Amino acid sequence: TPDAVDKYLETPGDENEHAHFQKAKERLEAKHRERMSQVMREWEEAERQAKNLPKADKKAVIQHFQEKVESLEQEAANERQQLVETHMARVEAMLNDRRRLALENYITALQAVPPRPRHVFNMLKKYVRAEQKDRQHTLKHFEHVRMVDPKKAAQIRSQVMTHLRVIYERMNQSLSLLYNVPAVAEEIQDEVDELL
Amino acid sequence: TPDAVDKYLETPGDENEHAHFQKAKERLEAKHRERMSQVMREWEEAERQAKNLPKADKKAVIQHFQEKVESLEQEAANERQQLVETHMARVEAMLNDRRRLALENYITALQAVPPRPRHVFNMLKKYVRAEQKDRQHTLKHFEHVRMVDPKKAAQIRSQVMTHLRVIYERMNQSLSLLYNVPAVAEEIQDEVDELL
Repeated sequence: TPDAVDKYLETPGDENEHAHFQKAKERLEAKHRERMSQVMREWEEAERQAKNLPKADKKAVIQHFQEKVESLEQEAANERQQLVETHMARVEAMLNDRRRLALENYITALQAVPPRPRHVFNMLKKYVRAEQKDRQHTLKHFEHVRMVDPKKAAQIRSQVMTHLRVIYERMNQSLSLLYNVPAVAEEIQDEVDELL
Repeated sequence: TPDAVDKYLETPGDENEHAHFQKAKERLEAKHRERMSQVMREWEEAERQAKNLPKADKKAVIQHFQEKVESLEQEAANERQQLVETHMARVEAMLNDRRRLALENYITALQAVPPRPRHVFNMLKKYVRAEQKDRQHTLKHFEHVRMVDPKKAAQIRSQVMTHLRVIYERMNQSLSLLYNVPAVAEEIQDEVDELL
């Protein structure tokens, strides 16, 4: 019952996550090797048997396993891609809260009446950092559309490239925040471009 | 000059192989991360700059990097698939010699005038084993057509599924060899089916 994928998909948010993901891929792959060998041994028994038969039957037999194999190897390719895509999403969620928490701070510092320039930066590097870690991870996801099957792969790529463009704009929007507090801007500026 | 892929492709047959392959994937991936970050940092500088410009320019800029990224991530996906496919071939070569050497023996034993049944099996398990290890590895290759891009992926699958069918027939042909020496067949038979 609790299938490798079923389990993973049912125990989310996890703090240990990465473990689940590896335990997941490692456990699914194992089982796969099982069924795969079960079908391959099976295929032989079928050949040796039907051997003293017509080309029509021998051949037809081969067209059975050839197809049962293509059938499982596919479902298998999908279960994996199921794991990756879920995981990939759960990390995104994490990285996103981090992006959020750093910004709620950068805004916190930005608003202090005696705008301690030194602080703005402190809280901003943490924002720009997270944003960057997200930038990076979104890319990792893009590249993980390797098994590219339907147009789902092209659809995802578009969803990835799309969020990738947001990440940027939303940071530049966050950076435009300095203009409203035209002061800390100078003490921070030249330093800002350095991080960039 | 000696590109990660260039090097790998130029130092074959290797006995250490696996090392080359890992050193290869590890070194290509590293460099990739480099160019990728170079383009991502670059993209920002371009945004912050062109920011105080029209939607036409800002947007167009984004259409530059969006495309330069898709451009590199692809070439990158191809260089990798280049490594895998080469490696995958070189292993096949290896496993194939093993398939050969075991058969030259199984035939050697099969031909001894005083057909020592006990030996035929000894040399045959080694054949059927190799053949099986090949069976397995061909499958690993099939599943490694994950990045599926053009119809190259479908073309390869067909080449894989094709060799997969040969592996079988050629073993059953090798097994049919027992019939010509109708003797060792009985002492070996029931035992034969057990390995199967």
